[PDB]
Amino acid sequence: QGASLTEIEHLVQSVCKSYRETCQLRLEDLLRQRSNIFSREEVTGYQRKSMWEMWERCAHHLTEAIQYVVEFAKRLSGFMELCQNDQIVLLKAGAMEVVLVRMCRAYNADNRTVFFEGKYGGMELFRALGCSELISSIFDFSHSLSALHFSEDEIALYTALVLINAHRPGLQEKRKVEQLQYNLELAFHHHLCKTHRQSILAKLPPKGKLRSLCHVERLQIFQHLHPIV
Ligand SMILES: CCS(=O)(=O)c1ccc(CC(=O)Nc2cc(-c3cccnc3OCc3ccc(C(=O)OC)cc3)cs2)cc1
Repeated sequence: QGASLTEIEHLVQSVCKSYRETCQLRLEDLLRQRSNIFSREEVTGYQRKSMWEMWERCAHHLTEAIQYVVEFAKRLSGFMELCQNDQIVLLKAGAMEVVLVRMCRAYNADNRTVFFEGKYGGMELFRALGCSELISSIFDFSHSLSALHFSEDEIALYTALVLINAHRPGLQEKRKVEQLQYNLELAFHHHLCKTHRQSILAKLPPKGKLRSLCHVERLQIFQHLHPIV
C-alpha cells in the first residue's frame, strides 16, 4: 500500500493475468462467432417465450457472468486482504457495472448484435421482457464502448477501477480501498502511456453513466464470494 513504479508494472501484469484467467469467453472465440447470427425463425422463437422464461434465461447468464467478475476481484492484489464487509460492498455496487463493460466484447457494432446463447442477435431478441428502453440503453452503451476499440488489458485495468472505488457507501476500511484505488489508477495511466493510448481517457464513459444504467443483493454477493465454507 503506496507502491513504487516497478511495483506498479507488477500490478499491471497481475490485473491483466487475473482478467485472462476469469474473462469467461476468449475474445478470439467471440470475434470468430460474429458470422453466427440468429435466423428470423430463431428470433421469433425467443419473442414467443414468456417474459418469465426470458428472465430465467437472462438471470442464469448474468449470474454466471457475475461469478467470473467475483473471481476477478478475488485475484486482484489486496482485495482478499480487505475486510469481508468491504469485499461485499465493492462487489455488490460494482459487479453488474463490470459485466456491462465486459459485455462490449460480445457486441458487434456492424450489425448491432450481441452474443447470447451461442449466436449473435439484435435487441428484438429481448422483446418478451417488455423493457425496450432498458435493452436499448445497454446496446447504446456497448456501441459507444465498442467505438473506443478497447483492448483486453484496457478492459482489465478499467474494470479493476470500476470495482475498486473508495466512494462506495458502507466502506468500513475506506483508507485501505483508497490506497488500492490510487495504485490501480496510476497502473492504468502508466499502461496507457506505454501503449500510446492516453487518448482513450477523455473518450471513456463519464462519472455516473455506469451508475445511472445500474446493486446486487448482499447474500447473492457473499454466495459468489464463499460458495463453500
Ligand atoms: C460478460 C463476459 S463475456 O465473456 O464477454 C460474455 C459475453 C456474453 C455471453 C453470453 C451472454 O450471457 N449474453 C447475454 C446477453 C444479455 C443481454 C445483452 C444485452 C441486453 N440485455 C441482455 O440481457 C437482458 C438484461 C436485462 C436486464 C439487465 C439489467 O440488470 O439491467 C441493467 C441486463 C440485461 C444477457 S446475457 C457470455 C460471456
